[PDB]
Amino acid sequence: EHVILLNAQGVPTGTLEKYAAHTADTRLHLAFSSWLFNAKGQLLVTRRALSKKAWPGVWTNSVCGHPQLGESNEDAVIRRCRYELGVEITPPESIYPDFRYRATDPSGIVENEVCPVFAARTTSALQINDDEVMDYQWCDLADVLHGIDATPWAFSPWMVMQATNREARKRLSAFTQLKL
Amino acid sequence: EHVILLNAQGVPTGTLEKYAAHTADTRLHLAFSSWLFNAKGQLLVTRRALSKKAWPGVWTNSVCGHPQLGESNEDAVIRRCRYELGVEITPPESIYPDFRYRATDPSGIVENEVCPVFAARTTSALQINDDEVMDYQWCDLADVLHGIDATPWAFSPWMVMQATNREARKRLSAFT
Ligand SMILES: CC(CO)CCOP(=O)(O)OP(=O)(O)O
Ligand SMILES: CC(CO)CCOP(=O)(O)OP(=O)(O)O
Ligand SMILES: [Mg+2]
Ligand SMILES: [Mg+2]
Ligand SMILES: [Mn+2]
Ligand SMILES: [Mn+2]
Repeated sequence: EHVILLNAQGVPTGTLEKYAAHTADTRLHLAFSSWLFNAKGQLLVTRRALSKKAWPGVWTNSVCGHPQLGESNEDAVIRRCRYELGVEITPPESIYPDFRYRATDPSGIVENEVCPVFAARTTSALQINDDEVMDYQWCDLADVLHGIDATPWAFSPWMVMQATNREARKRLSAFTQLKL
Repeated sequence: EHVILLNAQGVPTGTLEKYAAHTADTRLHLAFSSWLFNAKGQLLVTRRALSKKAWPGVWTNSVCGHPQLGESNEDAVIRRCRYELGVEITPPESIYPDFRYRATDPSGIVENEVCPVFAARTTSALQINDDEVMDYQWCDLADVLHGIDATPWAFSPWMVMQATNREARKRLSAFT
């Protein structure tokens, strides 16, 4: 697997082996983040596996990943949901296309990404991959938004940044409607 | 180090080496929980190191541990406070003496404990043992309770149980 490197403007310049890429001095590269809701309108919260190189053991939003060469941001979402969670989804909606973030993890691994955010509905049961996800929970968004406000340090920094974006947050809110 | 095996009543009946004691089938044993506050009244919340056998990388209250045979609960707390956080404290005070719980962690490791709960104030600076703590946060009890109330799954199950016990939350709300 690789990542797509980008420059100052978000323009691709090439690719880089995923592992090799994410270090204490990660260069800019393409990524996605997705927030997934069940028919009931509940938000799927997940917990990164202890084996993840960056932010292991950390609670976060439904699924994050890296688009590969040839792939569309949305295909990546569909792929990753399947690989990490075994789940089928409705077409991802773009809810924060300009999100970009740089951050260091507890052991000093750096993420540095152009990371558009999406939301979608799950259309199948979960088949959790425990090489990627160690725990999960179906919640009401409002509870999750209340948790992030009370103790933001208990969750991934990107989960918090995206959730407090007013425009992304309202899109999240629209997905809490029950859909049959 | 060891844990103290307890029968139906909390009577010690023997010991086990500590690592060997926590499994998918952990037997009932003795433990403590402890909530540490600083002079300003902030609660210290910690994150267990990824190497802990049970609940690695999980957010929980300040210090937790296993008294040895013939060791006072109060001494165990003081001992583990020195050991995991290099911190000196005021005499630990009881906040939930009859708490007991069994639970299972995401990898299937179980804690099964008689675990009386205490509180104290630190009298010196932290000096972290990264064998035990991987992260930590000084914060206001009320926000922590808000988070516990909103997203309990983001915290250790015994922390959640303790802070949702009416009497315990009362006494925790007094150290500030
Ligand atoms: C960590 C972010 C922040 O969006 C994106 C990367 O998600 P990862 O899950 O870490 O990526 P990958 O699934 O490729 O391991
Ligand atoms: C006692 C609980 C629940 O409070 C968990 C056990 O405490 P640990 O911290 O895991 O024990 P120790 O520090 O001795 O490894
Ligand atoms: Mg991922
Ligand atoms: Mg401990
Ligand atoms: Mn990345
Ligand atoms: Mn134990």
